[PDB]
Amino acid sequence: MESLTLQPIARVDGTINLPGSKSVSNRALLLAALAHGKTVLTNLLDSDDVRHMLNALTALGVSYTLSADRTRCEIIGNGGPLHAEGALELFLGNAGIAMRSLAAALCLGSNDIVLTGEPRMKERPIGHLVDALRLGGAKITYLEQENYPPLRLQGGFTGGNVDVDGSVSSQFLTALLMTAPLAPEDTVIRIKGDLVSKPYIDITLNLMKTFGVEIENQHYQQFVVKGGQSYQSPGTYLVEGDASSASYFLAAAAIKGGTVKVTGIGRNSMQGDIRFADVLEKMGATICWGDDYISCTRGELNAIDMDMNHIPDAAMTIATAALFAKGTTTLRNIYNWRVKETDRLFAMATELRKVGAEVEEGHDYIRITPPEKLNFAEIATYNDHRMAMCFSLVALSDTPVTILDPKCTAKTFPDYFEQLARISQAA
Ligand SMILES: O=C(O)C1=C[C@@H](OP(=O)(O)O)[C@@H](O)[C@H](O)C1
Ligand SMILES: O=C(O)CNCP(=O)(O)O
Repeated sequence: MESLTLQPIARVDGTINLPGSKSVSNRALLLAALAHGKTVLTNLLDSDDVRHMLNALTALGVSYTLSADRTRCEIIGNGGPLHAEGALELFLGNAGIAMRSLAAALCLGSNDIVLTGEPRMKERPIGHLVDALRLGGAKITYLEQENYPPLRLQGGFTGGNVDVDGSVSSQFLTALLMTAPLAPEDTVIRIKGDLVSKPYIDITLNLMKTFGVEIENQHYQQFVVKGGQSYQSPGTYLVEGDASSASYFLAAAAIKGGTVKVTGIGRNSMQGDIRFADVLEKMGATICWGDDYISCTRGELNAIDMDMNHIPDAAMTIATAALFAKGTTTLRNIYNWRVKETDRLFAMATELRKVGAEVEEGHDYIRITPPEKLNFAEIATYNDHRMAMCFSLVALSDTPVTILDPKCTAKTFPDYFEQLARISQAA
């Protein structure tokens, strides 16, 4: 199969203008599609996950145009819930936010639509969301394994009292929050217990407000939504740079800088992953905050032991950065790594051991003890963009590393390797 071999990188230094945020991009596209008016999105991400959402919108009859580099999109709002019949199949690759958000949104009114995706997507849980949508009146059928896509949506979500489990994915709540305002009746969403990946809920509420809708958040335990609302185009909207994609570059500087500045995100960003910079600071790196940039300058790198539930994606970057840190690093409260693009706890532990680390794969945590020196390995990437990007950091040592299926980074960052190369210096 395909592979890419990265030669040792002596130093990293420079500036990266970040690709658009995948999380903001897919929420903005869906809200723009449901809204009244024309929305112009700029700095939109061009990647597999966004392409599947754009394809779904096209299939649902939404009109839009894209610039040559696919980062500017003019969307003609539908002025209300999207609709299609005939069990129209929407293929969503392995795009979780698209699958979860559309599963809820397409429950508005009547419809007959099937959502499916790649084999791994049929193994990613969605039962907590289906349970919630059904309490609200939706008719949903599992076409294969119970609690997983593919789903056949036949509409009927009207609102009411809806409980939702937030212990496995915040995306279920996010999906409900964006959908509920357009339901005819008022909705009270009650979180059953724990809520993971909480910062993503703030991204959702931020986007909803931009598109003209606010709800009552009662300490993230219950959300009160007024039905019969409408989303409104915000005119021109600037998609923030992706803070998760930025992690690789900031970590690279913490390990082998130099100073690396990423632009497109700053101290005012709505993304929880900018908090990744805080972790690098705690490990010993120096961080600079700007209005439209965050930079990291090499200092030292010490092992840390922390709960990473607030930055599950960027946390993977700390797992490979740990190979360069003094001491044993422990990342805790990250059980849902197991239900994402791949089981990330198993995958990360397996590949880290290949370059020499001693690793304890905990049920919901990972403990990493770096080797005195890294060795060469051919890294398996599990159709997971982040395994490829995280392990690219192994090359910031004296050993090269071979990354299998490097194009898997296209899920959220097609140009990843060229960008890492841009800040890679020989001197
Ligand atoms: O809402 C979002 O944009 C996302 C929420 C997270 O998922 P979980 O809530 O399942 O942790 C994250 O891992 C994913 O990449 C994007
Ligand atoms: O981007 C990541 O690291 C994980 N994504 C999970 P999603 O497919 O967006 O639900």
